[PDB]
Amino acid sequence: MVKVKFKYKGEEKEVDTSKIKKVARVGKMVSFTYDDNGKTGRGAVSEKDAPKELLDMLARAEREKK
Repeated sequence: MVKVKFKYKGEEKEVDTSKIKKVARVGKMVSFTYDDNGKTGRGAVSEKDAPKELLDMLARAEREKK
């Protein structure tokens, strides 16, 4: 039951992992881009506050990059 619970426009918003385009990483937060259709959906959530689901999508990027 663990999924991305990022904060959109100052409010909790949930999005299926199936609608995930790119999961980038800036400083101490996670700036990913999900497919909301209407536009380039962008979500931001603290890495320590990142749900297992989204936290696993980062481990495959901070091992051969960072």
